[PDB]
Amino acid sequence: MQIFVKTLTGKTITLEVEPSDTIENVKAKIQDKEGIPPDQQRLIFAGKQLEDGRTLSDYNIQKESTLHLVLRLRGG
Amino acid sequence: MQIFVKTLTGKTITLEVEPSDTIENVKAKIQDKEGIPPDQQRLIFAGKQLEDGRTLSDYNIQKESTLHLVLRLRGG
Ligand SMILES: [Mg+2]
Repeated sequence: MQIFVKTLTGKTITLEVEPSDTIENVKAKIQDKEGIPPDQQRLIFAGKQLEDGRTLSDYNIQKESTLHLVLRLRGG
Repeated sequence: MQIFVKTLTGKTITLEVEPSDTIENVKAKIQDKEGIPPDQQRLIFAGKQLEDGRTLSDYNIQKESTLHLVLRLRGG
């Protein structure tokens, strides 16, 4: 299924995922498409900062959902 | 000046800081007192995930302010 990722500059990424993908898998796919290290990615959805070991289905991320991606150089 | 840090278990940390301290300095002080690596710390205040290179004064963190600390193993 297709999901989207929006960035702070207004850009949209499209990803091919499954509900059983983990957030780790999703960040890895963003690295595959756009070269961003997973450790620099914060994915945010429905008011929650997403955890790498949980799945898309855990967060009710569905076909056509849009995640918010914020990049970071250090933790915070 | 004195600020406080609240955790998800309900515990309170007390820190001695200055408005010109960076968030990096604050996380380093939490490591000094409690041994938590800065890379595992997320400090959250007034609806903002705080950035390591900004100062307490940038976020209007004041005497008696309480930050929210959420620990993470991987970026998320
Ligand atoms: Mg130290």
